[PDB]
Amino acid sequence: ARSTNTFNYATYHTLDEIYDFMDLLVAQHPELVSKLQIGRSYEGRPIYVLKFSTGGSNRPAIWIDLGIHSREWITQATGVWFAKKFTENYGQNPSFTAILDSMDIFLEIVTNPNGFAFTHSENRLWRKTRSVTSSSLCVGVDANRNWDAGFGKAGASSSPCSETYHGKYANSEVEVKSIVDFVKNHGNFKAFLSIHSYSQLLLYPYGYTTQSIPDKTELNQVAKSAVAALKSLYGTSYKYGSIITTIYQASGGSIDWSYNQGIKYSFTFELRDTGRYGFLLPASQIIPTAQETWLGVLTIMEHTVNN
Ligand SMILES: NS(=O)(=O)N[C@@H](Cc1ccccc1)C(=O)O
Ligand SMILES: [Zn+2]
Repeated sequence: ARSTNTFNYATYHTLDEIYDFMDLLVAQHPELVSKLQIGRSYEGRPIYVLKFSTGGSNRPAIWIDLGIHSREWITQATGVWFAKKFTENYGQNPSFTAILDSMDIFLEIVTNPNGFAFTHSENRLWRKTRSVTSSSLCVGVDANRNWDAGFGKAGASSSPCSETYHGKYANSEVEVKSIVDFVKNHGNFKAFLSIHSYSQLLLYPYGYTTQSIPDKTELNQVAKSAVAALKSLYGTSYKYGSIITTIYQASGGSIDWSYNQGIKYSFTFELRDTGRYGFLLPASQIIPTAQETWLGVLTIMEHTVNN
């Protein structure tokens, strides 16, 4: 509570505790991390992004977002751990140090604030945002079906009450448009990673079309390598491939959008587990999950800095 060194990484936290955590981290490592507000959620909560940088002018960057689907608590928890990990490994780990000396990292721990708060107060399994639709009593949009990539096509629902409702139009959700604007304004992102749970998968584009991306071979080899590194810690087995061939057809997904923007290294991680606990993964698995997931993300970052 007092410093990031006394913060309990082995338990799930509320929105306010995570937000306070951000201010403690920035105050402890002002020369490495800064807090940016890229917008406000539907219910007015600020949307924060942590920027890790050793300097430079608009250096190529890595984007990482967690919790777009609020009920996937393991993601926001892994995000908090990542933030701390960055500050601890810079100057200690040769590989990660090399990356931060040439690239910036943007981390969005709570991509869907309103949904997260709701999972703490009313429905632990809430998935969508909390926006209100005109002609319906149902609330929320699936933020991972709201991006401008095959928007409205098969793999999403036009029903406001559906768990996979895509919304009135692409980027209708302020939580999504805030990211879209920031990334387009930045113009120099080289990697885009969106974290989810569960089922243990590493996926690349596309989800809305059966068409194969032109960088299929390279991304597949990168995924294979990332999966091998992640498995080395506790033996956690991951499967990998394109969204549509590995899990199911899904339209309006974020990495399909990022890839079509020219960001070649676009991947989505579906963390632990495989169904035993699902979204209600025990707090005792937070650290081990984050630790192994780190090796997988580091692997992708390494390939990016050199390519
Ligand atoms: N967390 S999940 O169980 O919702 N699965 C994800 C899979 C997914 C990930 C990235 C783009 C399209 C689809 C989903 O948004 O449906
Ligand atoms: Zn999800």
